[PDB]
Amino acid sequence: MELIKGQALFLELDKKDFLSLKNNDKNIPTFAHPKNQEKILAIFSLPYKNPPQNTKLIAFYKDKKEEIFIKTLEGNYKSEKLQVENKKIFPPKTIQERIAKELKEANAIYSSYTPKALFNGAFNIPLNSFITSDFGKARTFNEKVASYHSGTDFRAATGTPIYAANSGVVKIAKDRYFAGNSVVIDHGFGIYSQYYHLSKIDVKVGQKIKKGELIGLSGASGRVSGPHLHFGILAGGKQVDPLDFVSKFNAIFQLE
Ligand SMILES: [Zn+2]
Repeated sequence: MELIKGQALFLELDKKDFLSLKNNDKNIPTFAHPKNQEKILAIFSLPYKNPPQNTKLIAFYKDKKEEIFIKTLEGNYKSEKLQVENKKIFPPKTIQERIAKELKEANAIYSSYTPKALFNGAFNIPLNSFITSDFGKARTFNEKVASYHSGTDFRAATGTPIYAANSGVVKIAKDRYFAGNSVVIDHGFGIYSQYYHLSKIDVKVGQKIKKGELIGLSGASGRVSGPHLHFGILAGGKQVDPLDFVSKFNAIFQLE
């Protein structure tokens, strides 16, 4: 198989006698195929930055081993040269401490795997507008990716109602330094949706939110060029192309 860097892929395997799916020594979790009871699924994601050129997964069964080969593709992402080197920025210590604490909190949240579905059918787009900044727009330094857009931006004047893309449990609902006012929803199976730069948060941590319920109002909080909604998906441990992910997920789980 082939997969563009920064995208997720739903791998299908036989359920019977399956033991484990591994990438080197890393275990990849599995979940049931919703329609074919003889099948299970796993989400494999390639990091946008510095991906391997190829990946070989091993599915271990009771009586056989299967190999899955995935070639990394570069895709057709927008890219331009970094005007100034991404040097060490030098924030005040109080800001450095906040950034580090919020990184630690986020890592803990994305490492807390929910082994059941919290979603309800297909994902919906969180608002009815249009993309203003595509996922995966990159800035390069000596033809090495220095930074990239890790979600997708939608046009939104400040105060635009934002709705949960799918049902789940709220894991972040607060102001963070870079993301601004942030909502992150766990959908199960290591799938998280992200809503950043909000002007108002209308949910609390731990809340079971239903698809299409209001989560807040769009804004321009945090690090932003102006008002908009930033929408992201983390799945298979990595930020992935969110609309591409929604299409692939919906092809499997839409109800039906
Ligand atoms: Zn963005």
